[PDB]
Amino acid sequence: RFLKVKNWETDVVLTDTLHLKSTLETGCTEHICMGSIMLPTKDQLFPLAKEFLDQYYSSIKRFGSKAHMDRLEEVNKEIESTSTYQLKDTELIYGAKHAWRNASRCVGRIQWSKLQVFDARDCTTAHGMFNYICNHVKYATNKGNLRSAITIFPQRTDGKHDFRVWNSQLIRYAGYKQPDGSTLGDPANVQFTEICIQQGWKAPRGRFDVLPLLLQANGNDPELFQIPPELVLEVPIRHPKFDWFKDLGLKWYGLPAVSNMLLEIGGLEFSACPFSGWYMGTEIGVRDYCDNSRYNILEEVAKKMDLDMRKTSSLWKDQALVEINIAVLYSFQSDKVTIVDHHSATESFIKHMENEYRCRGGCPADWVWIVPPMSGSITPVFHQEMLNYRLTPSFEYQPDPWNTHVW
Amino acid sequence: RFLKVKNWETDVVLTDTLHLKSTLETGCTEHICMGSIMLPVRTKDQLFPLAKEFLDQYYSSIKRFGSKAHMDRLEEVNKEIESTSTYQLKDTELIYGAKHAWRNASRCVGRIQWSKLQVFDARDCTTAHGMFNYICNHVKYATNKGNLRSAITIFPQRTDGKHDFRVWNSQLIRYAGYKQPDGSTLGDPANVQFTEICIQQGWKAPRGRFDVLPLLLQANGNDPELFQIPPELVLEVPIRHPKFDWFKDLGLKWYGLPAVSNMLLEIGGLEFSACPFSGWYMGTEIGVRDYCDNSRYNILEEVAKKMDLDMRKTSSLWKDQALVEINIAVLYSFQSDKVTIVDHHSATESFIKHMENEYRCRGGCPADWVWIVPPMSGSITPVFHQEMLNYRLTPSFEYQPDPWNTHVWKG
Ligand code: HEM
Ligand code: HEM
Ligand SMILES: Cc1ccncc1CCCNCc1ccc2ccc(N)nc2c1
Ligand SMILES: Cc1ccncc1CCCNCc1ccc2ccc(N)nc2c1
Ligand SMILES: C[C@H](O)[C@H](O)[C@H]1CNc2nc(N)[nH]c(=O)c2N1
Ligand SMILES: C[C@H](O)[C@H](O)[C@H]1CNc2nc(N)[nH]c(=O)c2N1
Ligand SMILES: OC[C@@H](O)[C@@H](O)[C@H](O)[C@H](O)CO
Ligand SMILES: OC[C@@H](O)[C@@H](O)[C@H](O)[C@H](O)CO
Ligand SMILES: [Zn+2]
Repeated sequence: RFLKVKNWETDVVLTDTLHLKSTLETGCTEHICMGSIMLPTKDQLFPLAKEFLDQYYSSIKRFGSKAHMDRLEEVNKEIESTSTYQLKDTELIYGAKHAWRNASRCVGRIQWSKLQVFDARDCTTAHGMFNYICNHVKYATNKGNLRSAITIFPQRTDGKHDFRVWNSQLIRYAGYKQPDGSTLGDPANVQFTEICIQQGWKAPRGRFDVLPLLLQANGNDPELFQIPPELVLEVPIRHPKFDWFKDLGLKWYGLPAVSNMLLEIGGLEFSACPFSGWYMGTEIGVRDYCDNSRYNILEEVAKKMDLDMRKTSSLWKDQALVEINIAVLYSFQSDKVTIVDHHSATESFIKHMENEYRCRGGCPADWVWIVPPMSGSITPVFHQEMLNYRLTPSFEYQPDPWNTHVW
Repeated sequence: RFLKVKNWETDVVLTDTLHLKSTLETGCTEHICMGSIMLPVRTKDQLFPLAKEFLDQYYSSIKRFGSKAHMDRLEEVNKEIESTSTYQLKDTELIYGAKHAWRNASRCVGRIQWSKLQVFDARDCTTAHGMFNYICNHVKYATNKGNLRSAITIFPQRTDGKHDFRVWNSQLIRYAGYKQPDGSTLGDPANVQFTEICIQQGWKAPRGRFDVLPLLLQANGNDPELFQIPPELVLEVPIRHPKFDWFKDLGLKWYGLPAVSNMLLEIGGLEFSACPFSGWYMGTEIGVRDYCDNSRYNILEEVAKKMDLDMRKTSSLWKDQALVEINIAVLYSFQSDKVTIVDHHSATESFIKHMENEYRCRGGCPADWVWIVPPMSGSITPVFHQEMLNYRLTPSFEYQPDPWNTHVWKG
């Protein structure tokens, strides 16, 4: 019931007690581990509010204070009457920061306390959401000196008045299925792109077209908006040694801004809460560029390098992979856009993990997601045992709005 | 109950029913996943259902379930258990059991080969000298002048737990490690403790960087005895690089035969505490883990210097770059010397095909993603994108405590 994690490279053992606070279910059982699976009322509400308010008030050294008891009383009174309750600004900020802190799949959590929270609960329309999102993008981008931020739209009421950003990220490239059978652009984004077109987006049918925003306010029908091109910082990708690399025509955007997750705080649900940090290089160079179902550029790069691609054992894929990732890091650095390499990031996570065990009694972490998609065991996280469990406040997945939307 | 797994690269969805036959626990609960944790005397009481479960599986597999032979065998085993408190497997049952322990090993990426396993029955062995002879024969058979053949040698099962057969080595062939007074380590740091034990037991150590350790063998619960594997039986491969001529001057080599000797084999409730087995290497085991783990030979820097990479900032990916070149060299050297080896691309590709075949023919394939995904270039191999279900089936290979921690010394 008191759990130990070992690092097999350093022999450092840490003891976890934080897991006992856990409330949500993992998907695993005593008979089966599902660690590698990607997606495993007033009565409901008050214990959740109470649980949250208790940790909030404990965080500010006022547990068992009159202010705590008063707040609990007021929220309770508000739940009985209104069926829901409104978070104080202090509580919302605490909750958002803690959702990030609790994100067991996030390697960048050493940064968790430095998050700019934009309260957009006064938003009523999709043009309003657009304005808030442009402001987030500009603030977060900061001319390449990225700053973590989240923008929080009104909370779910009855489920028929949901605010939703339909895009999976604020900035992402379109995908088009060709008659020649191939895929133009980002294969990941074909279905959403088509939905943009149905709703009226006039597509330029390129390889790197920044998608428009599809914004849904108050459970109303979603509307299209285009982000000002001047607010979308992008980076042409070149290699510090291969002069030919720029001829590949590759580029990526600076700001990773995830917009399809659900933020849960004190039982309240925020279905539209786009957030952003900065990239770890492997997200672009390994996954975006080299996944077979993404831009899948390994073959092309390999050929330009004149590698022996006859046999797997020449490790031509591995060689090309490293070079692509060198170029990504080189390009962002050269243009002064914040990025972190997988070595620095994982090294930071180990130190964060040790802080959290020391100061909080643990750190929920999903090894399958924390270990980078290249060079796993030369990063320190590979050798670090981790316990995965679900704490609240949390970021959750939610269904894509189109499957759900009553048009 | 049906469980689905999805491959996120192909959208292929598989359905698992085999997990229903799982009996043993994982370590996980509905509240916590322990998927990344490395390590999360039996009564006639518990023993007969274990034997019966196993014999039902064996007899089903030979399409003789419910036959007179099946029924008679159950009866024979029950009587043997109640009268002798244990039982003896038939040779056929032993071979089936050893093959299935491998088939069931959720951490093994090489399972496409599971049905091709040479089983050596060493249950008639009584002394450490006898174990040494059996082990030499295994090494020579398995090595096959570089054309490696998978094999397992099985020593007598546990009785009261006081007469255990044990191989004290973690692998039959492994390099010594020596802690120096200045805190540095010579040879393989992973083997320092075992090396000290051997030296204490009387081994005269050459004290080099690649000294093949002696076997330390325990028969019938007696104190272990030292033996040296004939050097002519130990196939080694000097590591060189196909493009970089300076690589040979690093002085690296490795042995051809990975032969794990510290696991426990469980079949039908019986426990085989000494069951050395061997296959062949996947390149990354040597080139990534043995060579580049900080706690092992740790050669990344020296290689990176020799390549003259920019080593002032990690963002140059100098470590990733040297890592690939080292792994190219390992594959190149083994192939050049005609010693069986498999690269991580081929191995993971084969594993996916194996897994899909197992889903169709068996209803599942327990697999530990944490261990199946190779320690370099993870997502450019197909296993990274494959959802897997981990659960425990028997027969199985299990961990057991190191014998020096439990052994009662006779003196
Ligand atoms: C500031 C620099 C940050 C870095 C370097 C970073 C790094 C990462 C990486 C590499 C992943 C894996 C993503 C993938 O493979 O698709 C991830 C996941 C995640 N991050 Fe962070 N992150 C940062 C900031 C943030 C912030 C500000 C938040 C929220 C406020 C956050 C919340 C999450 C969540 C919820 C996941 C899991 C996503 C999922 O399950 O799909 N991250 N992070
Ligand atoms: C024939 C070629 C084989 C290949 C290429 C192969 C590959 C591998 C690899 C790369 C690992 C991970 C090892 C580590 O990281 O420590 C592994 C684990 C394992 N293998 Fe295989 N293997 C082969 C044959 C066998 C055989 C013949 C057996 C048993 C009869 C076996 C049983 C196991 C077991 C039980 C594990 C888990 C070990 C542990 O948990 O420490 N393998 N295999
Ligand atoms: C879960 C799933 C299922 C199907 N397809 C794709 C996915 C991947 C989900 C994408 N998550 C991307 C993400 C989320 C948060 C991030 C935060 C910071 C950062 N640098 N990158 C992030 C990247
Ligand atoms: C259990 C543990 C804990 C910490 N460090 C190390 C370990 C032991 C990991 C050793 N696994 C070795 C192993 C086992 C079976 C194999 C079969 C084939 C093969 N090529 N290699 C294998 C390699
Ligand atoms: C099947 C497996 O769970 C899936 O491929 C996971 C593996 N680890 C990952 N890790 C990260 N960071 N991101 C991912 O999308 C994935 N995908
Ligand atoms: C902590 C973590 O479970 C540990 O480092 C594991 C990770 N995956 C592994 N995978 C393999 N094949 N071999 C290993 O030794 C390990 N070590
Ligand atoms: O084309 C639509 C997809 O990009 C979308 O469904 C995402 O994959 C989904 O939101 C998961 O991130
Ligand atoms: O020096 C002894 C080690 O080799 C030994 O303890 C192994 O790590 C152990 O047997 C697990 O393989
Ligand atoms: Zn689990």
